[PDB]
Parts: sequence; structure tokens; C-alpha cells
Amino acid sequence: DPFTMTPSEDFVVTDRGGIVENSHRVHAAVVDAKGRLLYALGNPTRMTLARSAAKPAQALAILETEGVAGYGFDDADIALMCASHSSEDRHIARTRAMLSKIKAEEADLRCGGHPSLSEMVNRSWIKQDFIPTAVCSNASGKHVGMLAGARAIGAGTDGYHLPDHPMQGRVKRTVAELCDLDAGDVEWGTDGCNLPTPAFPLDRLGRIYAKLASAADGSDAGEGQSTRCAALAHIFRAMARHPEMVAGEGRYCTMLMRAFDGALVGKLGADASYAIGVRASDATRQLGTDGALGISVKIEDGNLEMLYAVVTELLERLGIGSPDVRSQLASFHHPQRVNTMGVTTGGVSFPFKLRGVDDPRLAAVAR
Amino acid sequence: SEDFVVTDRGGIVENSHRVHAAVVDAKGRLLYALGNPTRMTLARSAAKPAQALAILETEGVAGYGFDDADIALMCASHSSEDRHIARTRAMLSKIKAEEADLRCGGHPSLSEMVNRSWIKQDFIPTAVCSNASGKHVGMLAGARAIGAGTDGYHLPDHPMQGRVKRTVAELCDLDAGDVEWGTDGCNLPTPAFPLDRLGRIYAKLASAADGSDAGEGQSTRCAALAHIFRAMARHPEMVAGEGRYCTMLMRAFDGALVGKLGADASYAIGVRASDATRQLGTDGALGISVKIEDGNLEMLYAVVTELLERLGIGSPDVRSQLASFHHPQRVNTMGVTTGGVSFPFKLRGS
Ligand SMILES: [Cl-]
Repeated sequence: DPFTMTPSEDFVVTDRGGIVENSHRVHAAVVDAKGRLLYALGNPTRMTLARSAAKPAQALAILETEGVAGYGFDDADIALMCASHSSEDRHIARTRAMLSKIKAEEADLRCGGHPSLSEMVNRSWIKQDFIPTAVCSNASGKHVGMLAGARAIGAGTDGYHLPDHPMQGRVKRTVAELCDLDAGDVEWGTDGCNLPTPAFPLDRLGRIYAKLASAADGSDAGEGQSTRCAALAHIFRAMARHPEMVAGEGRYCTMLMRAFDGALVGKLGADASYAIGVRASDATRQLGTDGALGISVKIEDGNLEMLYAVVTELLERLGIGSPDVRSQLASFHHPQRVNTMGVTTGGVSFPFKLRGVDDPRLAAVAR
Repeated sequence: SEDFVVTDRGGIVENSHRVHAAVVDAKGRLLYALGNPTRMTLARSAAKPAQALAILETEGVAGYGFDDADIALMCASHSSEDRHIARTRAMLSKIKAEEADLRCGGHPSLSEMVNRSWIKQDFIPTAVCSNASGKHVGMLAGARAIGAGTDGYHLPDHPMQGRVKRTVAELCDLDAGDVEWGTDGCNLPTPAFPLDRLGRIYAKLASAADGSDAGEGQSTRCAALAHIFRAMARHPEMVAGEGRYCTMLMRAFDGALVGKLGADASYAIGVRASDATRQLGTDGALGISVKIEDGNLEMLYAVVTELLERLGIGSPDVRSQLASFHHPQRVNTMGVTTGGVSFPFKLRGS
């Protein structure tokens, strides 16, 4: 029944010859630069672990730490602080160059190695029995930034990754401030990279990225800015100008940001969250706002392949970009469903309904 | 009906996965359920024992001399270990066939350890490495056995697939039109039917083994089902491989049950009559089928193991061999425990 559809029915679905294979629940929030909710899928206020989608907020805490500007981190360095990188040799090299700028060493890192987020990098590692170490962590840039912050204020580097350290105190305050939430409304776990990681309603993730894009807009216009807005503009610029540092070759975040050529930034969170900050454009205006836009997505069951398909479909439905811009992501949008003999056996479809002509008696129960 | 398995990071919900499950008696009557026990579901590799039945029921196939390990391979989603490839080639030799006659393709190994070995050695898997290579060799065997020709053995209009289609519905006790069909990863037709009927197949496998073991006047079909159960339980390493859930499950239970994975996170178990099954209020064998709605295998194995615990199937000791699947490790790159898995669902009885 098309006239009683509900958020509980917002799915991305795979089929095999028309027969349902898997289905995945979708949550999404589209917010303006003050966080007002414009469009939604599923439960746009789902309490959600941001994971690496929080990294631009953590980078802001680092950049607002007094004395860090003296280290001479450049834009590509800041993009690495914002990264879940593929552990390509260029990311490892930049991590070592950042350690040298702050006079630290790999032994000071409290993140650990892991299989590369790139299958092609990981294939090279397997061929040489290479065991990844702390410096190959996808989060290595954030960790060097955190060491830099710790050294800059005289706190000392041991323990920089623990909640009681002033660097983590700065992070926690900064996250809650960008979300416009009280401390008690942000929850904290421990991340795979061994730092505190926040959880907050999904729409507030979109709000953070709308603030990133809004600051970029104010910077490009030559508006006076607070030190925080200037730094947010710097983070947006770094990510958009060095998207290979934020992920790597063949990675969704890198291909998405290169396709849009400065119009937006986007960032993955583990277990299938995504956030995009969209600069003010004709597209955003047609969606009903005068400023920048934020988009946040969570696939309830954590499937990454579905996340990238859904994010790309959502950009298409919001009219963000052109068909030629978004066609660079066609392989993510409609993932291949081909068997071991080259036969196409199925595909992906998007039975969700953006909400933002319905009878007023149709309840939209966030689910 | 709102039955989930949930992972958390420090008590904070990370992911949740919808679970469907059917526990049936030997005649398929529903005894316990999670979610939607009649969910229309692609059985994928969990259908392979029924495809093995079609092969073994083909006239002339017994003349090839397949043994219980070969039949176990027909029923398998093997890890493509060297020993699976070797048995595949041995089975081709028994029917005087060539790897070039197989119509399945190579794929990255279902064992990441095997796959890593392949990567290190620049190995490109071919048809004989397919996890379903035993099924395809059996299909070639049945095609040759009735003189139908190996050409096109995997196509729906070939009599071997006609036999498979008919056998799947007969075992489900469904009319042909109630089973839907697509194309599998291994390039054969693959069936979809309500989830509880997958449990029904496996209860019939275990029931047949109980009847064989009991000296009961069986048809040739029940005798073949009994043989299929015996081959899987005696050679579980062929059905999956070292470290695989199916192999470890069947080894732990030492003949009391067979279990089989289906791609995109289905699972089927046939349980022979036991103190545990009588405790569940049935005087015969039992079948269990499970589907994780979003396709996550890690959650599948954890749920199945929890389900065996809730049903009292096995002893705590026997199930503890599966502890690493039951509560998956949730540790970060520095050895800190960051989370865990919870099972807020409740079995509903009849
Ligand atoms: Cl260094």
C-alpha cells in the first residue's frame, strides 16, 4: 500500500533473479547548517556510534590546541588526521613525516596495526608476510595529531589516548559542542584504533558536517570568522584538496570527493556510517535551505557495500551533483552481482522513501 | 517476532541483525520459532544435501563407486583446501571426466587462511577449486549415468536439473510452483522456499538416519537420505574444512547431527532423536533452519550456537567447543575488549 509507507520500511535490498536475498534497514538525516531536520530515512535520531566519521571533529580539537600551529602541519597532513586511510606507502610516509615534525617516534603511538582497508594494499602485504605495525594504522594521522596536541600543552605523551588526558578532555568537549549537545547526551566507547569514540543521535553527525561546509562557505566569501569557524574551513579545505589522504585510491571517500571537486566532503565510519557536508549550491537551495547541508547515514546491520550504494542513491534523490559527476560512483551505486561464470544473477534496489502529499493521518514513527 | 542479535561497543548499540528461525519435527510441524519462520528464503548451499539426493537417486550412479567422503563433498561448501581439490579430481577420474567439463567457476576461498596462501603464491582459482565442485562432479555423474551428455548439465532444461527441481519440491512437500528458482554463485539453479521447509529437509535427513540405525523398512529414498546424513557426519571436514563452523559443529556432536551453511547467512541442522529432542516435546528427529535477514555470517554462527544452547541440544561441554563462534571476539588493535554480542530474542513455542 503506497499510502501507508513508514520509516520502518526504509530498506536497501539485494535480490537473486527477483527473489529477495538480504534486506538492510537504512537510517538517514539531511540537516541544514543549524541542524534543522530537512529530510529523513528510518530513524534520523538513532543513537549511533560515529566511529571514524567523528575524525574531522577530533581534528578540530587538535587544531584548536594551543601551540600545534607551530609544528607546520600542512593541508595534506590535516587530511591525514581526518583519514581512515588505506595504509598505502604514501600514508605511512606522511605519518612518519608528521612524527618527525613533532619530534616523536612510532613507539609513542597507542594505535595498532591491522589488515589494510584496501584489498590491493593488503594483497601486497600478504605476498611478503608483512605484519602491520602502529604506523600503518588507518588512524595513524589522528594519533600523531593527538601526540602533537599533548606535547604542545606540556601534558606529556604517555596516556594521550586515555579519557583522563587533557587531549581527550578537549576531544569530548569539542564533539559535544559541535553536536550542540550537553556532555551527558554523548556516549563514549573505545574505538578500534584505541581512542575514545563518541555516540550521539545520527542527525547530529549531519549537523557536524553541515558546520564544516558552512565554514568553508564563509571562508570562500571572505566573511569574518571565529577561530573555530576558520579551523573548520581549514579542515574542509584539507579534506577536499587531499582526498587521497583521507582514504586512498579506489576508496569511496576519495572517489566521491574527487568527483565533486570541492563541492562537498564525505567520510566513512566503521560499521556503515557515512557523513557528507555539502557547500551551499543550487542543489541545496532547491532542497529548501539558504545555506550548507549535512547528510548522515547508518545501515543498521553494518554492511559497507550497502552503505556506499545507499549514500550514492541518496545523493541522486537529493539532486546533489550532476549525473556525470555521480556516474564516477556507478560501481558503488549498483554493485555487481555476477557469479563465478560471469553470469549476472541479481542486483540491488532501494525501497526506501525520503520524507521531508501524505495524509496528515499518516504517522511517521522513527524506526 | 521482533527477534534480533545485537552487537555493542561499551554497552552502546553498534549493529543489530534480524533473525528468523524454524524448529520443526520430522513431519515439518513447527515447534519453535524466531522472527518469521516461513520467510521465503534462498537456501543456497543449504540445499546441497537435496541436490545430492537427486544425484544418488539417478540410475547408474552407484556404478561409479563414490564413497562416503565423495558424497560428503557433493554436500559441501568446502574451503578449497588442497585435500578438497584432490578429492574433486579423484571423483572426476571415477566418472572419466575432465576439469574442462565442470561448469562452475573459481572464487576466493571461503577460508581466509587458504585465500591468503593463494594470494601469497599468485594462485588463480579455477573450476576444480569451486566450493561446490563436489556438487558439480555429481551432476556430471548423473548426466553421464543416464546418457544425457555432459553438455549443458547445469541448465534448467537438462534432465539432471529437471530431476533436481522435482526432488527439492518433493522433500519440501511443496508443489513445483511453490518453489522459486534463480541462478547460484556456482552457476546451477538454486531454490527458494519458506524457511521452515529447509528445516523440514534436515529433519527428514536425521529421521532417515534414525530409521536406518533402527532396522526400519525404508524406501530407497529414505535409505539414500540416511546415507547422506552418514556421509556428512563421518566426513565433516569435506563438508567445510579446518576451522569451519560446519566441521567443528559436526565433530563436536560426533554423529548426533549434521549442519550445513548457506551463503548469505542461512543455516540448517538435522538432529537425530535424543534426550534433548524428547525434552523439546517430540518423539522423533528435529530440523532447525536459520536466516539472518541482512546476510551476516558472523552473527549467523553466534545465533545458531545460542539456539542450540536454548534448545539444550548437546551438553555444555560439547557446545563449548563452539565458544569462539558463540561470542565472537570484540577486541581492538591493542588488545582492549571493546564490545560484545547479545541475544535479546526469545524462542516462541507452539
Ligand atoms: Cl619518524
